[PDB]
Amino acid sequence: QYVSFKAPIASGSDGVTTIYVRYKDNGKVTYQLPIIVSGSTVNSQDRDIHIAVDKDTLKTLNIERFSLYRPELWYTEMEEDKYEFPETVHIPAGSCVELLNIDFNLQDIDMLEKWVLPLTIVDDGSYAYQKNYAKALLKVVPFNNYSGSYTASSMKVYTYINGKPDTNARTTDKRTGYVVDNNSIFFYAGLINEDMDKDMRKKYKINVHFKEDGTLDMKQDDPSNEMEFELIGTPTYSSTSVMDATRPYLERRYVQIMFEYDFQDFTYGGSGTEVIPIKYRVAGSMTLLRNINTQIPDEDQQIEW
Amino acid sequence: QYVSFKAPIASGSDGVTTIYVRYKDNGKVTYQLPIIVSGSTVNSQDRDIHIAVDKDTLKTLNIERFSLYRPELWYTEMEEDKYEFPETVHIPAGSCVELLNIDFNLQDIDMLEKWVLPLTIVDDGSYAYQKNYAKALLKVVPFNNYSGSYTASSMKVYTYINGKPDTNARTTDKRTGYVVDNNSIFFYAGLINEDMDKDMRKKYKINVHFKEDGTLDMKQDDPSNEMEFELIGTPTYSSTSVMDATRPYLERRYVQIMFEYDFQDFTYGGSGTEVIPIKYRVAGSMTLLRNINTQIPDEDQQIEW
Repeated sequence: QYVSFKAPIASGSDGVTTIYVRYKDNGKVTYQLPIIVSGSTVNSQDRDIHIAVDKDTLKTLNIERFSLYRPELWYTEMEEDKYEFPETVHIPAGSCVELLNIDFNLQDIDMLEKWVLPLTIVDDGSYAYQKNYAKALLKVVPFNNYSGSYTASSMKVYTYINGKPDTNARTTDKRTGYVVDNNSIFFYAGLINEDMDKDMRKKYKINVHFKEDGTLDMKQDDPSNEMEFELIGTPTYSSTSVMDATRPYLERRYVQIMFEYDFQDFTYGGSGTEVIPIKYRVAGSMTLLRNINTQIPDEDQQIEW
Repeated sequence: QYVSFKAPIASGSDGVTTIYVRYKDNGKVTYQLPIIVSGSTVNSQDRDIHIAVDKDTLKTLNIERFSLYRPELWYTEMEEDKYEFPETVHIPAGSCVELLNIDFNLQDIDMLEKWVLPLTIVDDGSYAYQKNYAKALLKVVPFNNYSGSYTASSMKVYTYINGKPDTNARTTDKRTGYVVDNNSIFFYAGLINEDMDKDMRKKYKINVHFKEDGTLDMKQDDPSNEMEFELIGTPTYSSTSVMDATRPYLERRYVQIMFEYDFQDFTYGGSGTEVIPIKYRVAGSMTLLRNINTQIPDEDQQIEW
């Protein structure tokens, strides 16, 4: 008999399982990860299963998938102050499933990092035991009603040429809005590469807060505003929902944000080099879609990621 | 635009939607029924939707499906003391889904009846309105960890012939265990028809209580014990769970009950006729299966009915 974890979905291309947790009140939220005892026979042993954080597996993955020369793409071990779970789970004889309640404290989580909580089963509760251990690499993705991958086809980015925005504009197909708290997220300015050197990419964060009246606050995260961020006008948002025609139960929820700002990219030359800043005017809208199975009433479970 | 209810599953053969609600603490439980605004366009109206219990639709169904001459098969309108829900639900412009919180008080519910809560939308919140109204016929089926359809192929029923049980035994493929409370259910004795005249069928109820130590209490419900129920030995039960081989996430939970008793059928001649009772010895076991999707952590949502 083999004891293992069962996340809601299969692990991705490299071995990481993405889990979605809602940022709620002061950001404390619980995630329940099933521990399963698989076998042809009925589990006939009382099993005290031991779980431990596995520093090493994560490092190995990073090297294998991204190499030593691309640390900017590496996963980062979740901080000890951000989670708790019991070291031992008890599965009585006659049972074969029990839940590992992982309790997260997401307050002030910095989603610049791709956080991963690596869990390994260091003892499956069976007699003797000393071969090959069950693992779970949880990529924890907090979310609120305003986070995820925004379609960005209507966002235009103009280069300042001779002190005025050029007539030609660049665009990309999507931008990621990361959670800050229950009703705030952040994006990286303009078309800044979301996988760029971390020390520099953090400098281009734009915090966005959704207000009750349908207006956004948008402000650079960097207190010294090195990117010279400058909001133009008053940014706006709208939330709308319709049912799909084909899947009558499917609710499609749209959050569209409208904005216009200036900023400068001053890190395009690489780390530790001072370069002439390239100023950009960013203008248009982005829209986030959220697909919901109405047949399910629970607000978290109903989302189809 | 059309406003309607969306239960988790489609309605059955006749127009009734079965919903499963867990009997919990003192039996108070909430069921959330989605109200959906379907359309090609975005809902542009603030809508105050009115819901009302619909006595007439239910009566019509009973006649259509079972006829006036088979009232024993009729659905029965749920009692007003057993449920509450708000008469009005508000769906703001820009939204298209909102939940009708139906709050049930299941304490002392008598599951001899096939309870149905008939809901109709008497006003969809749109302008004017006076044609053809949205309806929902909820067959409310309480459940605990021990209720449902037990496989009964190992339950033998012997007829007393000349004061001793015969060597030949009769069997059926299944028997229904109905909820009484969080850890008690009832069955109808032996092979008594579960769709028989109600006034008589109630007399054959056997209450079954699951104790912490793996023994059952089994006692006739009828205080005067007209069926002359008599427990033989001490009935037992066992609960077991394994994972399916084909669907690795599927947990199969079995509750097997073992028992032996005597009783008499004294109503086989029809209503208001006194007949010679036919005594039966019932002996063997029944087993209830409960299929669980482990990938889902919520105890109610995870069941596959």
